[PDB]
Amino acid sequence: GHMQTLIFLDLEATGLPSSRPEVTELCLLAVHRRALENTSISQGHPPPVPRPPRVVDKLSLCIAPGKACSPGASEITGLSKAELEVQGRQRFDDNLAILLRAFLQRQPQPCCLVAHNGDRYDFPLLQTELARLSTPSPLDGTFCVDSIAALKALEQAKSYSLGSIYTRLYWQAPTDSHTAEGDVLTLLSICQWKPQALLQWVDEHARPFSTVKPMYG
Amino acid sequence: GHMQTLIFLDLEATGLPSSRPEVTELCLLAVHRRALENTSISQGHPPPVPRPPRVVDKLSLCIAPGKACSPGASEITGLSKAELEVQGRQRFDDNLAILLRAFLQRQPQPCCLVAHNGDRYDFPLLQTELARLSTPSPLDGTFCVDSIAALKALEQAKSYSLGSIYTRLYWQAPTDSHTAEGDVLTLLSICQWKPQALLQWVDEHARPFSTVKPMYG
Ligand SMILES: Cc1cn([C@H]2C[C@H](O)[C@@H](COP(=O)(O)O)O2)c(=O)[nH]c1=O
Ligand SMILES: Cc1cn([C@H]2C[C@H](O)[C@@H](COP(=O)(O)O)O2)c(=O)[nH]c1=O
Ligand code: NA
Ligand code: NA
Ligand SMILES: [Zn+2]
Ligand SMILES: [Zn+2]
Repeated sequence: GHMQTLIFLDLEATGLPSSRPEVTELCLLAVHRRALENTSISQGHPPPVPRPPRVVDKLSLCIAPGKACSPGASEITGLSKAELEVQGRQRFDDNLAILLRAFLQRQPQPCCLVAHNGDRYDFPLLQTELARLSTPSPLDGTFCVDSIAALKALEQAKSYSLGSIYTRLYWQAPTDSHTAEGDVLTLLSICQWKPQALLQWVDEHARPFSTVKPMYG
Repeated sequence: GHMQTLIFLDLEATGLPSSRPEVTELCLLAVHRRALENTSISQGHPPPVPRPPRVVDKLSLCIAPGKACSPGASEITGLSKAELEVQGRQRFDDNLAILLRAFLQRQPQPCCLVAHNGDRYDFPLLQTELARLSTPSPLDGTFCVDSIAALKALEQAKSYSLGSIYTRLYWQAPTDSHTAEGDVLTLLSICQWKPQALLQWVDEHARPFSTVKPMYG
């Protein structure tokens, strides 16, 4: 029982890995170990969608990319570079790294980032964006874990997309899909399904974020 | 028009101004000027509760206080000193000031804080908290305005609590009352009723936050 904070994370971006995407939106949801522990273990078929913990730290930010979003990404996320820039959104810069550091500094250590498909998308992309910056990465010292690999172990004890798992467990469609905060809240609910077994798995399988290879560059 | 960013603000605290309260929770919701203007003018009787603008910066944080919450405060907020401490929440410190500054810096200037009963509670309390800190105030250079004074001028052109105003306009009770994020989203919904007239009033009555006198000390 070492991981004191789980930070549920989701990124929106301009496109898929092959297009060399840039982050357009981020959401961080810091939840203390004890808040997940004291969430009710799901009963019934289907169980009701769990209530999020009262004590929560939330950060959600819109970020203007250097390159335009793909038509498909704009459609699902509701975001475009044009609209982000005309509403005065700033680039993924050093000030944002300072912002994230101060947010992470407020959380009891050790910390672990939780992201759906994080190992193939969210973590390597974030590593790439932070690599561009002159100031050292604020995610050095923090851990990370993929919730797909987490739920795959919890279920086995066909689609593993965020929506599919949410509808399987709760017989309800997720709200605000493909938005950073919406997907984080959807991720939280799925992780609140068996939160004690989830936390034990995180402890055993969480790896340092500094071990994550960048998506590109 | 000049206020490019409206930051909707709400604080939760240990009690009333007579008890010399300390902040237990804060929420900042940054909305660009155009995002408010491009909301549909609430049509219908009653009109539906509008969705928040897509492009939004949000920061919600729980803060451990130096003194215990009053019985009545813990009941409505659902927060307590012990629960904030046991979940590893940090005090209103210099790192929080850096966080606030980095968050505000991401917003196009000038900025204006919007809070319900802000002139008599939110702004003076936040001024007291920032006055304890060694680092310069992050809210220096930002403007502030009370949404009660805003609505009273727009409506007139009996209960003025956040819940009473929301119920009159939308015929529904607000959700997540007396929580920092819940009250900000409720405030944002009310301010989306007549956004163009709201922004016009903000540019007319926005005063520098540096002119706000501290609640105590
Ligand atoms: C699901 C999906 C995501 N993406 C990109 C855009 C999203 O901002 C980013 C993150 O995926 P997400 O919206 O499922 O969280 O991946 C696509 O380009 N096409 C797709 O079909
Ligand atoms: C409305 C109300 C607020 N308060 C204090 C505690 C809250 O954290 C703080 C902010 O009020 P709020 O919850 O309406 O936003 O003021 C009381 O102590 N008693 C009350 O009846
Ligand atoms: Na995602
Ligand atoms: Na209030
Ligand atoms: Zn997403
Ligand atoms: Zn409140």
